[PDB]
Amino acid sequence: MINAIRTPDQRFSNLDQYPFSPNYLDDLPGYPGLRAHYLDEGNSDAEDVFLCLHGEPTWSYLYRKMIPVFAESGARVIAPDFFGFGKSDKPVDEEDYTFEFHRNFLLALIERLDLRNITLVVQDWGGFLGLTLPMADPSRFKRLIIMNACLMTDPVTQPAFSAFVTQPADGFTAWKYDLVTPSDLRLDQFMKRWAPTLTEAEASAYAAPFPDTSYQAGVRKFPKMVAQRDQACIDISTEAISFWQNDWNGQTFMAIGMKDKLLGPDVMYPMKALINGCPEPLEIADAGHFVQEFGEQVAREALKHFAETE
Repeated sequence: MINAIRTPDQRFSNLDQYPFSPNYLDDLPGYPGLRAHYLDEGNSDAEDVFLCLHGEPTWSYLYRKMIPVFAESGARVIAPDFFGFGKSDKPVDEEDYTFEFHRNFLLALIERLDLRNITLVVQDWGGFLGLTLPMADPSRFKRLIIMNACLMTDPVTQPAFSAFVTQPADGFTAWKYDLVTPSDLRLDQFMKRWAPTLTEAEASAYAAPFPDTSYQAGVRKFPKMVAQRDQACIDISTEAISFWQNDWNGQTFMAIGMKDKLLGPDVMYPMKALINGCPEPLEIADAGHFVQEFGEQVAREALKHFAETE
């Protein structure tokens, strides 16, 4: 229905620090003909599941230093690549990627594998979609590890989650420029600029899925979805506040990447207040937007808090 393409498998031969075996589902409901990739790691029978959600413009490769810490703890880690990202398939047209289209895919993935005992792990778009999951089926979520993210709300009801779109000009205005404007978007240069600590090898891992620009339509639509929020996304995200503030009784863990210009403190302190029971965040001073690149430290501490309150 949705014309889509798939990335040559050879694009991933040389990945650094990605020894994970691939799994695929290609029959989600609503998602015909489309194949999705996801990591399934650790004891595939563990009580606890860490569902790890990626954001713009990355993939599961992102969680790569986190995954094993979670597996070695005795958890099963799921870690899906969205349609248009990593190893999943990619619709060719930006008109096909919407907020529901990626959200429904999430709910579909969750039903299908039947996950329970979830410790939701979000950042970026992964949190924007991922934080609307719980109210869908509350009985299946038990914890949350939230890194630099928030809810796509409409200006009035939460100004902090709209404000960063316009100011600073070297924050979200700059991120969106680097993404939707180049005719020749090199995600290795982009990442090396938004994450100065990456090595040339890592950076190249984030361009692997995209050989040419026709593979990038979903890379392209995401910043624009931050900018232009449709009604469903507003209603849904508005409905999520209420759930995190009044319904949620789960355990949480927050880590802030203080060097972030898009979603640092301005956005994280206000989120910390709407999550019923969210404790004193963990401020990572040398980290940017991609907190997961100071990942092990997060994964470790997140599990250390997790047990000290069980």
